Amino acid sequence: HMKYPVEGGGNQDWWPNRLNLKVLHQNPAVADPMGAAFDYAAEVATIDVDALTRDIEEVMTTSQPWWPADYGHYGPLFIRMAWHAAGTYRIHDGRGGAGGGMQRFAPLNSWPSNASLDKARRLLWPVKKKYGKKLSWADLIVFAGNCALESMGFKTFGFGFGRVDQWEPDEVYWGKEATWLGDERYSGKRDLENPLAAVQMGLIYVNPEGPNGNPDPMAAAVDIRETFRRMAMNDVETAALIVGGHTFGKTHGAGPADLVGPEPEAAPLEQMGLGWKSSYGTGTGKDAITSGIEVVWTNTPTKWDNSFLEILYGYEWELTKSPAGAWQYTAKDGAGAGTIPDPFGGPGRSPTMLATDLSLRVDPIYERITRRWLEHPEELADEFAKAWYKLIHRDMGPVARYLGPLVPKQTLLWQDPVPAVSHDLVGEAEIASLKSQIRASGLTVSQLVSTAWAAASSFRGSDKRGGANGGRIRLQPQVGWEVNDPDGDLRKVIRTLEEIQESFNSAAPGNIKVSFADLVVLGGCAAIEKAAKAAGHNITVPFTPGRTDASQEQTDVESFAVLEPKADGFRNYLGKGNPLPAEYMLLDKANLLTLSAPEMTVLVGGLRVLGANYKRLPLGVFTEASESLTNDFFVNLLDMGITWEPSPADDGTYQGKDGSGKVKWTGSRVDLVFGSNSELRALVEVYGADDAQPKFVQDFVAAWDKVMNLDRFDVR
Amino acid sequence: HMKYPVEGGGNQDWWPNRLNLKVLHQNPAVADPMGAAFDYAAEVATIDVDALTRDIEEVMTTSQPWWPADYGHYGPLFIRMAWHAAGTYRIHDGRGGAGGGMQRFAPLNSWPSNASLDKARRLLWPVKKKYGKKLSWADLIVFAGNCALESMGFKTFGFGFGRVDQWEPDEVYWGKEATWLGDERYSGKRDLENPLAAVQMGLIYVNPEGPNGNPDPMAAAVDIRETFRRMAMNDVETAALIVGGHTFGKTHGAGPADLVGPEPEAAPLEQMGLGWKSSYGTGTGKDAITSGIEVVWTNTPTKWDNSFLEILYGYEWELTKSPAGAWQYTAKDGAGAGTIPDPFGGPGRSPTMLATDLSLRVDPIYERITRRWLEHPEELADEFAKAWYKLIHRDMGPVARYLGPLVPKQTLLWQDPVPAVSHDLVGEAEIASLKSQIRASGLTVSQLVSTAWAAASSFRGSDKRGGANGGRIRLQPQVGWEVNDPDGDLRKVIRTLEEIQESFNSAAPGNIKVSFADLVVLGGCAAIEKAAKAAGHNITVPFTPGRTDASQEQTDVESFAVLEPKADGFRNYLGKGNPLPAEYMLLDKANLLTLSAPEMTVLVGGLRVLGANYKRLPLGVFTEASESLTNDFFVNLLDMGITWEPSPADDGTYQGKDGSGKVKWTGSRVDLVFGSNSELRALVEVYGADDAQPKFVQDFVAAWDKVMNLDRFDVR
Ligand code: HEM
Ligand code: HEM
Ligand SMILES: OC[C@H]1O[C@H](O)[C@H](O)[C@@H](O)[C@@H]1O
Repeated sequence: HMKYPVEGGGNQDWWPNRLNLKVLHQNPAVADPMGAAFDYAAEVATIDVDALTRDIEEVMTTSQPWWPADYGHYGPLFIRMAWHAAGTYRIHDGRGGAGGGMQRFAPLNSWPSNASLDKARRLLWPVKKKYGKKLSWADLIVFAGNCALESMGFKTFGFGFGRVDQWEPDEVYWGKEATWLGDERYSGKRDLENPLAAVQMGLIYVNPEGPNGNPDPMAAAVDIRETFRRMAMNDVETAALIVGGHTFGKTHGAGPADLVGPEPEAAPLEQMGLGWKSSYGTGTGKDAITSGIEVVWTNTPTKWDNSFLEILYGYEWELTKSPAGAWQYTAKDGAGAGTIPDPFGGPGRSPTMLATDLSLRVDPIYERITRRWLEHPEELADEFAKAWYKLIHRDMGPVARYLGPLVPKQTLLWQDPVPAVSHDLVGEAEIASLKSQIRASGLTVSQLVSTAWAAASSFRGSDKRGGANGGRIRLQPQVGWEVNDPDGDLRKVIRTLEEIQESFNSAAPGNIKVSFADLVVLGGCAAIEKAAKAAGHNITVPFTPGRTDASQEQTDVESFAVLEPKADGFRNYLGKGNPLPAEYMLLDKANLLTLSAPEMTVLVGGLRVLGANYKRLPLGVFTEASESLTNDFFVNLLDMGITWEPSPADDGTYQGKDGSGKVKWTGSRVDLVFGSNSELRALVEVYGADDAQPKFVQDFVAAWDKVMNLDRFDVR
Repeated sequence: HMKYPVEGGGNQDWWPNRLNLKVLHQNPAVADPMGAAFDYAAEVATIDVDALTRDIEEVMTTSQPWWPADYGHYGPLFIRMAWHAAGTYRIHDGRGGAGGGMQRFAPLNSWPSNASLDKARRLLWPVKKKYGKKLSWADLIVFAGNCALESMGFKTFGFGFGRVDQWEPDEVYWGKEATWLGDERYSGKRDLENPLAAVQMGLIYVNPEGPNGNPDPMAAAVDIRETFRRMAMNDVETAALIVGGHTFGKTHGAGPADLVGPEPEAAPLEQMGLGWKSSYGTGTGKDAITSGIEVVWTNTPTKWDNSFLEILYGYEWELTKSPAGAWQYTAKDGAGAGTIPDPFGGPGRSPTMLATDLSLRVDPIYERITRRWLEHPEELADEFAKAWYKLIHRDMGPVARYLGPLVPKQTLLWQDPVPAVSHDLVGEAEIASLKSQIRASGLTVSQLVSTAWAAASSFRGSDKRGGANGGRIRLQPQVGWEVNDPDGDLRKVIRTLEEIQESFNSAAPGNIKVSFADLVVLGGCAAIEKAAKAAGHNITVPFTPGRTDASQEQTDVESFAVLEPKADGFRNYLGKGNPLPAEYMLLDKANLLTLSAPEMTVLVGGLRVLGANYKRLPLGVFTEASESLTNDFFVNLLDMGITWEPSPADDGTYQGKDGSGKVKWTGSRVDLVFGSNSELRALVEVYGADDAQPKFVQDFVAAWDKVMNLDRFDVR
């Protein structure tokens, strides 16, 4: 049954797997109530942090009747809240994470693992109310967690504000399963489907009752190890994170799970966007039901100390069931009876642990890490500080974006740092001079453009890693990436740009210097200025200097792995192992570059004729002109005098012939989608009209400049 | 199975009937390749119309191998094209129509009834190519049809350019049926579901083989009568349209319908956005297969004459079947054998008609109209001209919008015309003076604001009918509309404004005058300036004079019926017979006002406290203040100190109580959705913060001013 648009119906219902260009217009300006002048960086730098901290530290100790506070302190709940907000991150595509406060929107707000955090978010309204424009929910949600930690005795490594709120949810592939807590994502031995980073649909990392509900610690550890790995956490960081978290607070499963109402997005209006309404007892506090598990890890649930580990090794564990029928461990032979305080004044309870908590003692690598901390709790405190910090800042992008008086100076490898400007910067005259020098270097328009795109286009906008700043194109791994093709030139191109760097720098007027990283981008710009004149157009391509050159030591090769493009329609590259065909991988790539459909479109057309393609293949190259910047791609794409068919050599390519029956052009799926898809073709008709050529060049230059500048938060 | 976003997956899949705010951000700026400076009106006024016309005439006579031209002329095909582009229009919501050139996007590009028009659109590319930015496809598609008519000997009444192209499809409820050509839309005797205007899913009006494939002319007529009626056509207009159209061209069904490939949106990339590829013979021209019916109405298929009616009455008709097995009539006893020319040089054929063509002779009302024109073909010509003109211009809005040197001066009733400015206009000092006079009039902030909103908010953005210009609030039917509530005041308000109109006008300085229509809007603005100070805020509400006062003679009461709000969340009105609950009807209304979510939101929260509601009901009115302009609505909507439940008196309302158990607020679905829905609540938190109040006022004014000015194409 097709439905009203206002109820969700549309063209996706008629052609289930059509290309959805709505990924190229998420969070549109028109749905943003702040208006165009709004600059959060400027707002949030007026915020009195101290007052905010204290305003938060009051909300924590001021219980509220509609969700009373465990042990008269919401801190632990907030820590969980923040950990869940940041804990959706995954390294494969850099999406998830706390960076856009997405936990307040669907689907995340209604994930089973985020049960009860609806009420946690609500409790902070009085803080938001007070601070308004100057404080994003995104910053608030994780700052609350960081304040909770400090409040209850744990001194963190620091904090950074900057996270800009958005107004419609970021749409993200979370898995194929159409049922909450479902599993259709493993294959082979236990290989987790790429790009997911959770073991079941609706969870953060793993199942707290062990794999598929099976409470075997040893196995659970394999799931922990691997999911946490896919959120950028190695064994140490992972163990630090779990013990540190579970040093505070408790689970909730005081009665049957079937007396819990529907999730927020499916709840009735009177609940005011809150869900999971419990008819068991008071439904809250004492009778709270969040996970279904009823554990309290430590006997100091609102203080920081070594209790968690002391208790983990200090007892022997056996399987039991919570009052809701979920697995958990409690201590053998009624040991530690009544040593654990009740959240609301009741009598004491026995020690308890999750299945997954036992993983930290049973798994041999984790045993070794946690035993060590059993006797050296200060190594724990330190490791938890670093990993917590990393956790809630992983998607913040370059350091430049980190704001506030709580940001520490120290450089961290995982931030993919770049050096500070150490010299003066090239002015107009030196830029102009350097462009000439590059044009005479003997490097072709194709080489220069390819190399510039290679480096800059490594940026992804999800976690804002990658980009041309750093000059990492010449380091491992970027330099040896198939798509960047070391077997092609590249090394020839690098060498030549290093020679020009040194020459300019040896003869520089006084104290101006230029980085390698700036020259790579500058080369492309020059090359494009050259191809503009070759097409009888005179323009200057804008260029913003400032990039600095990282070194191999300051570049984590392993972490850079996830940015290797396994596909890039802008160079007609298509590797193996992509989850959908080429036209969809093109769009997702455009998404990751923050590009709009117009922008995506101009770049493809421009890039092709400039000779940007992988191995310089002829695919898409609809021009007779050599390294000239024309709209030829478009004009030829709309030539009905040409007839397209799959290549006989059935290889994902197409042959376009004329009246004479001779192949005239070749193209791939990525090329032809622009003339097939009715929305994209519309755009091609703008850029392929007879009056279109100046506009094509202008917009192409603007889009190119946009990609070059993507990671340049240092000047914004 | 949940899918990747880029393949269509999203939150709609998890909660099938959730509120889709994407109706309030259609055709976003970021996906428009023209840029912000683009002004079609200024582009299209540079177009040389004569050259365009000749450029189009050349395309019509220049056949192309991939779809050769019937009788060496594409005119008829373009007429059909244009008629289908305009012929999706429906009066109930004023959506469909030619105004946004939506035929080139999904779903319309792939409707069955639009089969072959993919190729018809493609033929015009050379025209668009040449004209570029100065000509929308929207204007081109219908203009082509208009040029085809003139070219083949029919002088039309005129034409207006102005249709601005869009870049993503307008999403519109076309019916519930999940199958092409399906029928789940009739009930009772044969009541067609509101708001549809076609008998089956994917058709324009009716089935050319008669109701549900049953070739009974008498019955078909009932469908024709009523579908055409719902596209604003009476019996005369309707018969004129059919005979006029079918004077030209032919149908296509030369072989089996199962040898026709999939529709455009489901076709493979190599077809370049074309569909219905036919393996029957050459697949085109002689072997063309469009509808499956093989009729050629007249023996002069590329000239305008009275052949159609001469043939209809000149013969006796019997059932037969096209080579593809569809129903049609041909002439009895081998009469007129070989008198009808073949589209590609073949031997002649017998006379033929559609089932729905025979309706025009069999139905008694149609028989009377068409018999008359059998002998008076000039009455036909005249009627066809007026009805065609109306057809392709119905959604163009106020006359101001109509551009180009081919627009005739003559006023038409169906355009809901307003008079020309006949006097000078009030300047700053008379505006300011008139505001004070209104403030002293003894009319309350509630009355003034209600009335303004009542008139202005009659605008729907789909066909751009309605609005405050015309001053039709005081005329039938707008004055006697339940929601406008004549039983309320209104008449008191009108009278008082007419008095102030005359007073100012009798004492005007020289030759300045003010219309009633301007005062209604000016009132509301004053009222709001008043409530701004009452809330300790000093602002001037912008106001744009120029509206003129229509009369009852110049106001088609019947046609204004479809604009009666059957719901309006902005005044908490909710009539009966709406298709979905109140919160959805709110959004759809916001869509019709061209409002964004931020805009919709500020208005509701402003309007409530100003006392805008239907019967001044207390619902939503979350303020202690009387006719004051505060954000109170928001602040109170986010008070957790209040607990909401349905009203015991189960009447679609809600009671919100405090700690004391006493009802403190009441609200409806429309009110509470703003605190339930996670996206809307996010907006509410902007406007409820402590720093929010200035911004609330500013944006509220901007949004109010935007609704006042909706129909003011006379100043844009
Ligand atoms: C193996 C990884 C983890 C698993 C399987 C896990 C599972 C859980 C579960 C099921 C709950 C109970 C939710 C409820 O029903 O109330 C919980 C609570 C909690 N978690 Fe974890 N968690 C993990 C890691 C973490 C991490 C990394 C942190 C933070 C660094 C953390 C901090 C907390 C805190 C403070 C609570 C207490 C909630 C309250 O006081 O109301 N957990 N965890
Ligand atoms: C009772 C309402 C109508 C019905 C049932 C109807 C049906 C049809 C059908 C089914 C075709 C076959 C398309 C093909 O096989 O190529 C056709 C052709 C055509 N129709 Fe109508 N139509 C209606 C109203 C109109 C109107 C209002 C016009 C415009 C005034 C019109 C103009 C045309 C023209 C010009 C063609 C010939 C196209 C060509 O030569 O390729 N029709 N009609
Ligand atoms: O960012 C680093 C680069 O620029 C600096 O100005 C140095 O002089 C140069 O040696 C270095 O390669």
